[PDB]
Amino acid sequence: SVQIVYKPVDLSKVTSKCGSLGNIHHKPGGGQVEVKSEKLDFKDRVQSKIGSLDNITHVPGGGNKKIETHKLTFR
Amino acid sequence: SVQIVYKPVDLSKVTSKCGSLGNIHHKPGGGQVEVKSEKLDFKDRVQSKIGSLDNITHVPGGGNKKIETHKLTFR
Amino acid sequence: SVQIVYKPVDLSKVTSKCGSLGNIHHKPGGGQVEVKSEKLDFKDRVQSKIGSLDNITHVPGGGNKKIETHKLTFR
Amino acid sequence: SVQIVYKPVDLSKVTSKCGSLGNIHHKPGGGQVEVKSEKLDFKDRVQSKIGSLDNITHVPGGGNKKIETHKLTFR
Amino acid sequence: SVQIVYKPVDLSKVTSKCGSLGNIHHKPGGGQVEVKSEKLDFKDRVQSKIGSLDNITHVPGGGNKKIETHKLTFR
Amino acid sequence: SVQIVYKPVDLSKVTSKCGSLGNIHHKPGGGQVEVKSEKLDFKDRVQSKIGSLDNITHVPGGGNKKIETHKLTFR
Repeated sequence: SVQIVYKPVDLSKVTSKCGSLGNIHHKPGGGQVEVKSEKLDFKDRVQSKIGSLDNITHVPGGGNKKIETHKLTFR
Repeated sequence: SVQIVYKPVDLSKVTSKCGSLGNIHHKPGGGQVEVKSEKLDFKDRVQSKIGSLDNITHVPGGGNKKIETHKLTFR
Repeated sequence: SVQIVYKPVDLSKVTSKCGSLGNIHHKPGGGQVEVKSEKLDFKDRVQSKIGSLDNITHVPGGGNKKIETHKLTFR
Repeated sequence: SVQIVYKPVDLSKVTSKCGSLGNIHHKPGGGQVEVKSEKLDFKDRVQSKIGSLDNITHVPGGGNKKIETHKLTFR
Repeated sequence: SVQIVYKPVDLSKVTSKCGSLGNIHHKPGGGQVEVKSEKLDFKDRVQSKIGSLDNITHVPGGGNKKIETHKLTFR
Repeated sequence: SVQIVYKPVDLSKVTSKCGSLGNIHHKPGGGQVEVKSEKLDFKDRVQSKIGSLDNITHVPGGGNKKIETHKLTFR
């Protein structure tokens, strides 16, 4: 016969104390951006992004993270 | 017979105290950016990004992390 | 017969104390950037990035990390 | 006795032919101008000019000039 | 006795031929102007000009000028 | 007795030929201008100019000039 028991236990803790979080400034692209193009030939797909794109300001009050995974394997 | 028992335990602490978090400045691309293009030929796909793109300011008030993983394996 | 038992225990601590975290300045690309191109021929795929791209300012208030993994294996 | 006679004669010419005059561009102050002031004390008169001021474009189709002056003087 | 004669003669000419005059562009202050002021103390007269002021575009079709002066003096 | 006579004659010519006058570009202050001032004390008169001021584009189609003066003097 074959018998398998899988009962792991977690009592661990992820935590943080912050008195105050703030005064955050993100100013992407505050300068002059200039793009001059003449007589350009494109013979396939073109993807273009100009200016201030995809910029992120992420300020979670805690932002703590726990990743837990189990991958029982048998033959 | 085959018998397998799996019961590991975690009780650990991941922690920080922060009295204040702040006064953070990110200013990507505050200068002049100038692109001048003439008589260019492109014969396959073009991806172009100009200016201040994909910049991140990430300021989690704790930002502490636990990873735990289990990969019990048998033959 | 075959018998396997796995029951380890963890009670560790990862910690740090911060009075204040701050006054952080990141100014990538604050200067003049200039790109002049003439008569260029491209016969395959082109990826172009100009200016201030992908810059990161990461300021976790704690930023402590615990990595734990278990890979019990048998033959 | 005293006798004085003043009879100069003038037949001069100041002239130009212009086939066309044009395609003139004046773009003063096309860039970013930024002034930040804090905690300043002024105890006498202030004159302040900020931006694009007093700029001239002057395009007279001939613009030719004659100055002539006569100053007969005696003792 | 005293005798004075003042009879100067002028047949001189200031003239110009222009086929066409035009296509003149004056764009003062086309960029961003920013003025931030805090806690300023002024204890006398203040004169302030901000933006695009006193700019001139002068395009006379001829604009030719003749200045003539006479200043007979005796003692 | 005293006798004075002044009768000079002038027939001079100042001239120029222009096929076309044009394609003139003046772009003063096209770049970024920044002025940060803190805690300044002024105890006398202040004159301030910031940006693109007093710029001149002068394009006379002929622009020829003759200055003539006569100053008969006696003792």
